[PDB]
Amino acid sequence: GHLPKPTLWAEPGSVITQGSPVTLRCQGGQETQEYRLYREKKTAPWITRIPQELVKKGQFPIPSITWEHTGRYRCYYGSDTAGRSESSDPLELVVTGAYIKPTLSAQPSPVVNSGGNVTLQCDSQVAFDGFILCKEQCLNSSSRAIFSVGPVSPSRRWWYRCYAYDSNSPYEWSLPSDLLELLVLG
Repeated sequence: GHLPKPTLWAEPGSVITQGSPVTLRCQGGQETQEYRLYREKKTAPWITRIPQELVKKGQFPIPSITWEHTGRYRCYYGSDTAGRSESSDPLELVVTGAYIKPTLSAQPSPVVNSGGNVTLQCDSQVAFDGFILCKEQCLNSSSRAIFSVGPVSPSRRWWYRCYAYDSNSPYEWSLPSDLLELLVLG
């Protein structure tokens, strides 16, 4: 048989502010209907609540996301009996807004030359053991983290936001830092 691995994504995205809606989506074959979504390590009861009418379209909506929804998800279609596809690449569903927002700055500055590298610093008013830098994807880093980005170029937009988080609950992030725009001389 041949049941290609499905694509899994979230709308509007995988990083959602607490209380906002998000819909996880799975795309298998053109006629696929037997979609299955699941969370790694801990079962997600909210999935069992999804109407079959939506499941068949690969739609798994969360009207108002909460801390309980966060986690690593994967989807596949079919069954052991009828035959199933491999599981999709993982999607890390994260909720933001759990902590005060950090500040993001560029060193030496936000204005750099094409081809140059810049250091981005995420500073928090209090201690956190983890920081995230997302390009508006994201990457992981006692109240500040340093990230290196580049080579930068004028042909692309360089917008960033950073977050602070606690390693004991890695899928819940702080409020996002203000957006930082790098200006590339070019």
